[PDB]
Amino acid sequence: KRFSSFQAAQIRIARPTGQLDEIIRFYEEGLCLKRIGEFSQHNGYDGVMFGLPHADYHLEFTQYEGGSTAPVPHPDSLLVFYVPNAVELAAITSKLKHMGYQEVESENPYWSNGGVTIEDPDGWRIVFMNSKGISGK
Amino acid sequence: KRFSSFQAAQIRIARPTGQLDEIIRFYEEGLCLKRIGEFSQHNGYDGVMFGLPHADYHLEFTQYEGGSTAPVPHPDSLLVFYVPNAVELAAITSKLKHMGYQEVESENPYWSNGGVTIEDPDGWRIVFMNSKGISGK
Repeated sequence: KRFSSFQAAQIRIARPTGQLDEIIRFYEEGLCLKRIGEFSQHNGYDGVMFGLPHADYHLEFTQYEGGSTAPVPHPDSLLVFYVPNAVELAAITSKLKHMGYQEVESENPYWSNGGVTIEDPDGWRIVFMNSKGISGK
Repeated sequence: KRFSSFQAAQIRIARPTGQLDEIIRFYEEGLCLKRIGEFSQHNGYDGVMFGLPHADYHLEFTQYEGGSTAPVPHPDSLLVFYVPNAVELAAITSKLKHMGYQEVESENPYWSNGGVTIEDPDGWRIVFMNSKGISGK
């Protein structure tokens, strides 16, 4: 995690929600991401942090006491997990659908080729692609 | 990157945009993130991938030929960079403001304590927090 312009100790993707319990069920019970942090009533906010898989890179979800909304869902706004082992991919996506989460048709037919898209409680597109990603070279 | 439910080879945060050139100026020229991939005219889409800082965790921005919009900006939707070295933090945020990007007042006064929020071309809140993040323990 040494960037060109600076040294980053950690990186966090923070998103708002109006249903933090639903979010927890999907991410903790569904994906089985480890809860690496949480806070109750801080400046009117409640939140939880999930490892991705650890603290270096993690997710944070927050809900405001006076009502909060999640980002407006965009079908092209994704969180992609490159899972080269097709058996594990099938297992996780199957568990999520059996828990009640919808598999949707990706906007780009590309992610449809060897990929499965499941919407999280707030419509964020969680993609599981059967590959190793990009080489970057 | 060994998750409980599966082995992830890579992780990608993909977001849509209607101004991919502006996005490139901010991320490549501004943040100086390395371009680890790109594609022209694939299923009507154009896109670019930026390391965070490498391929294991990276960002992808896509624009559709037939017009595309970026996610609806939410003031609580963040990308947080934990930069413990206050001098580097000051340097990067200063470069971005001098390039023309706006520093905004975070929703949560929390990120206001030792943190600087700059909006990217499409309103995503890029936060630079002067800390090491969460321990996770």
